[PDB]
Amino acid sequence: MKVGIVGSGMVGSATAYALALLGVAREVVLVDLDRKLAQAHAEDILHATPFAHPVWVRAGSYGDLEGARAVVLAAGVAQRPGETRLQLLDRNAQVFAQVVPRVLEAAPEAVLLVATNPVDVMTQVAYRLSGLPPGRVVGSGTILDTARFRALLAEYLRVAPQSVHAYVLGEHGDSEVLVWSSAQVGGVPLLEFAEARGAALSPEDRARIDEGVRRAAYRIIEGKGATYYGIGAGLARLVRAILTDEKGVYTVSAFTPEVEGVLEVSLSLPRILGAGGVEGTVYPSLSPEEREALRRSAEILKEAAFALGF
Amino acid sequence: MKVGIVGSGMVGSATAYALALLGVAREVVLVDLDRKLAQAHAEDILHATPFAHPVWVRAGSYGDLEGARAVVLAAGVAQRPGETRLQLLDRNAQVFAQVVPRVLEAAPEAVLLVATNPVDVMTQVAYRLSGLPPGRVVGSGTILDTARFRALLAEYLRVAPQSVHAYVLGEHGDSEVLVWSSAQVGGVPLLEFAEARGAALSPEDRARIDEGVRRAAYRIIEGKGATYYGIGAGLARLVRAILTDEKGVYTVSAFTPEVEGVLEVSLSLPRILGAGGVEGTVYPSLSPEEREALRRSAEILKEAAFALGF
Amino acid sequence: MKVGIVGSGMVGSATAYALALLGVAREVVLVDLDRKLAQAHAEDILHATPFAHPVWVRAGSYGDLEGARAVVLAAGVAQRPGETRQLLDRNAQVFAQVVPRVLEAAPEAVLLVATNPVDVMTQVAYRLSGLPPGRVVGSGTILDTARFRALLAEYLRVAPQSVHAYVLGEHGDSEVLVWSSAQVGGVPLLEFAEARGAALSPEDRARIDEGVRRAAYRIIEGKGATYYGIGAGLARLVRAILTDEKGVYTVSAFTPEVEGVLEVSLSLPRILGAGGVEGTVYPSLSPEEREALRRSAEILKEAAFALGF
Amino acid sequence: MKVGIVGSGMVGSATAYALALLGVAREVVLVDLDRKLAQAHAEDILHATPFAHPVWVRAGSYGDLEGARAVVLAAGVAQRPGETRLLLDRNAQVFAQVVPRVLEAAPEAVLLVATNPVDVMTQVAYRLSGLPPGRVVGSGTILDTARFRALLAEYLRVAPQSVHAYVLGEHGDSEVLVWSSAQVGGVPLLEFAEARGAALSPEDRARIDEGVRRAAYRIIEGKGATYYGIGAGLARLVRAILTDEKGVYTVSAFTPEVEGVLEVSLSLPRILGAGGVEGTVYPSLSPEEREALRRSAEILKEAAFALGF
Repeated sequence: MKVGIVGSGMVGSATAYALALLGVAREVVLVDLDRKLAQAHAEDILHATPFAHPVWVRAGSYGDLEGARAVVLAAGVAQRPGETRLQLLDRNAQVFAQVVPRVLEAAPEAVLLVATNPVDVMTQVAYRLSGLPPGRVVGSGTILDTARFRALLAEYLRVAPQSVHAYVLGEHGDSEVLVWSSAQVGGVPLLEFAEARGAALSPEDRARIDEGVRRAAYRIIEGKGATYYGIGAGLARLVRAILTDEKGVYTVSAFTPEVEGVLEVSLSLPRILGAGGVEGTVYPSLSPEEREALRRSAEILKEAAFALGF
Repeated sequence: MKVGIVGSGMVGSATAYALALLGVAREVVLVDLDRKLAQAHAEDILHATPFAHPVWVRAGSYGDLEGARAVVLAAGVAQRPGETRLQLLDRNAQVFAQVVPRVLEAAPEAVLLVATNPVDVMTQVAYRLSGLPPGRVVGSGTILDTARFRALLAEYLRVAPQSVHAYVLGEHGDSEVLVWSSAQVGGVPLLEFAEARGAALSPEDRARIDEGVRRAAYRIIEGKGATYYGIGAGLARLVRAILTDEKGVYTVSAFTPEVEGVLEVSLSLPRILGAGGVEGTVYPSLSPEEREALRRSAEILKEAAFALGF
Repeated sequence: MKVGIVGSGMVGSATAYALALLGVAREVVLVDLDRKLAQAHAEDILHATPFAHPVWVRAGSYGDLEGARAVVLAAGVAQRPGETRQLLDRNAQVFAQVVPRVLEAAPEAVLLVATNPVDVMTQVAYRLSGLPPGRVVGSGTILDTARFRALLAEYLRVAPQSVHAYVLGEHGDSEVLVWSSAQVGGVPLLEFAEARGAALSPEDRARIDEGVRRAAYRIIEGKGATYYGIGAGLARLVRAILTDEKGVYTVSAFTPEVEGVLEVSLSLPRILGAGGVEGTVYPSLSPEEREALRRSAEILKEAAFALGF
Repeated sequence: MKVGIVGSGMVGSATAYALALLGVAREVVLVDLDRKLAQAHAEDILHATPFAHPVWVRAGSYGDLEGARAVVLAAGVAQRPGETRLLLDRNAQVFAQVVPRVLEAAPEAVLLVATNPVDVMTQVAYRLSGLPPGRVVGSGTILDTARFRALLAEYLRVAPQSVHAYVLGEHGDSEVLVWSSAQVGGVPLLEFAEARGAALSPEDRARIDEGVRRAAYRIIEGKGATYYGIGAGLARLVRAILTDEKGVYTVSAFTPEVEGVLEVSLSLPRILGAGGVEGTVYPSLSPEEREALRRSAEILKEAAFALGF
């Protein structure tokens, strides 16, 4: 039960903390070029373990990823003046070019878990770089978005979120697609459910659920500079799924052969997440309207990972 | 966070066990006419707590149910030589008429959790007797049956059961309705997801599974006398949701204004379960054969109750 | 993370349940000659799982014990019309069959002896297994030590997990509550009580002694046997074994010498991990608690010697 | 079951995070002047909660602290023109306004002090609260005690849970270690060591001493401050309070007499409960350890009244 995290910044350390507090893995290994930093986060998290579960948290190099069943790639970040946005992506793809092969040299049988933004394009980058089957490279995707979509719905409907079977699709960016038509609470369609519960989802208060799912990420960044604690626990959950061979269903990003006519693009979709990564993809019922939001999204993403040449 | 269980039999005391090992509630009071049987089970369970979570588990009287936010009714006088089932049934309901008003006097705010068999007719007996709102008396109903249904589907589809969104409605018994038609996994019709995996789900495969959930409770009985560990845990999980104001949907048995033309009847439907009992009930999408099977079930149950005097 | 349990009776099955609700083991195999019995309990405990943790509970043959890292021994037989100490002879008769067959399938496993009386039965299992003594372990006196600390924590207004005091010797009448080396906060027990406005009069001490000894009594009468208790503590001992805890529990195991008494299984504070008990921690007894433990060891030994062990 | 955290810094939020992942609490309220920063931490953490336990996490004014059993006092940073003084100067002018503003909303709460220099800031909190001295509680040397045990455990090959040893006094350079009253499974440490083979060398003790004292060194070197470890430590104290655990933890609290030093606050082994520390235990010592404690104590008193407390 060993997990590696390349990139010992806020996202990766939060993940390590999440893993260690949730007692999911028995060994988390932090790897960063800032071996000093890697070491501080690791030793800090380790000092937490006496007050949680016994998990051996430690910093290392690529060679100590040996045996790790899943390795979280959260190793992007850079400067932000000054330089443009497609230029930050250009230099993060450079890092994957440097980090991917090296991680595969140590943990070839591991599941790659991309967590560097833009999640989806980087996931694409990592898949083609890795030379692995498509189901082994997995991006965080819209798992935090799906949870927010459910959280807002669960608030509006006055029920538990675990009981709101709905999803966010495609991009983890301002082009995601909220699934309403096939959504479901209690065996009844979601839009239908919200009438007996005396609270019809008007196109108004249901387009604000949209720019609430789309804007959640920003209110944080604009408020404290970065986003970490949330994606960290979500990563730790995906890692738990992989480690336990649970075969849960998550809206994570992965290389997709065909989706809405767009070929060879990576985007979120309901995936069965087990010890071999995605074991199967599910294609939810999509109202003719949302299907449009999917391809439009699935085409943005694809023509993104082309400027990059991927 | 205080929990009462009336009827310290197996099912009674196993619910106390699962409650204490899962560390669900902070205080568990066991009440029985056999004062020493309650005092014995509670002493045993308490010796277990230093090897789990800390729970104050004790045996008391009705007054000690004070401030319990939930009381599980699992009486059931033991059948007598020369007494027919029919007589024992009328006799059990007279223990309920003694129990119910007495617990509700100690904990006028408690949610009633009906365990005794038959659970649908006993849930109706409690409701009539409580003078409480309809959602304040819940019976275990079909939880284990919906679990087992989801589990066999999970074993079959190679997917996490938490991901199989399928319910079992109606009587906890031979007229239970496996609803295949609206069942989803990952936002796709259960039946259609079957080809999105191992080539389909035949009406024989389908019958095999039906038998699977139906014959389930009996094999245990025809092996060790009674089932109680499975129920105990399941029971303990509803009391969690109740204690924690979870508002999550379970297939539990409660009193329903109308189902398929049959009026004022207690059977299981997917319901929102929270701090005040069921807080909503979902009427899940049904096919012709399913609607009918539900009605035959709804009427079977109505008559049972009606003959009994409720 | 596989666990065996031979004896799908009330103790063995309670153990299975406790394991499932606590999520230690990933797989729990119940083995009993009443195949339907084992089947029933397993199936029952299976249904409990979706409401706690995923652990595959099943029933099987000695064969299916392959790769178990601990096998709980809770076998035993029917009391039978008019018998007594020869129910005790008949139980050792059972271990004679159980023990080789359990090790034949899972040779690396730690044996967790549960069939009462734990001490005498832990003796016979050890002497049957031919293993190193640390690999045959009795449920022992863990429930009592737990209960000693428990009541102690009420009468002291502190946390059970902060009272370090032990019960030793037999799991029964001759058990030794160790009052001397008992400490809380590192500091000595009766000091701490006298600094908490809670000095323990001897009558207080007696009250708590009875509370530890007759706890079997009071349950047994009003319900028949005990199982819910022992089951969880057994579950916790399996936790330590699977996880290589090297934690200190007062379990029963074969001791070369105890206060001059030779080759007797009683409870001492022991270091439990993946190989069974891997160290003894022998606490400062008083002169009074020492001659006490001697008699405990003396009694257990004659007990075993009478049986042929 | 409501926790408030005044100061949405890294320690403030790491603690909120730990609370929410460990399911300690049903509601955590982050309170900070940088309302938009406290808000951003609340939302980021909220988004974590689908993947762990249902905990409500939100930022709010002091007023939103109502009915919270524990408020965590974690303000400031740790490097501005003057190091004790100032910040410790400017930080107790924050405690000057934060402490009564907090009780104006949650007057029934236990104050958990997280702000450095923790032992002094706890005294400041106590003096400012006008509460029973047991209700203001400093984080103290909980992480140092842990590190002391995790090392002895490592060496002695036993579970840390079973190394009953402590780290007293001022949390920092001069933190005396209870090397002599340390026990393991009842029996005292040095004796238990000869037993497990690993006899406990003088040079051995030295290594582990620096190991405890220089514990944060590499963390601070790598990133300037610690927060993950203490966040979890805080979360563990909050749980002890929220549950009335009455367990024993080496925490800082106003003490009337220590080693001859009048009215001062520093870490000692305490019974932490629903209403803060509800007892204190003098562990046995040594002529070396005692003098160590004493001068360490009066360092603090000649820092506290050297500031008016």
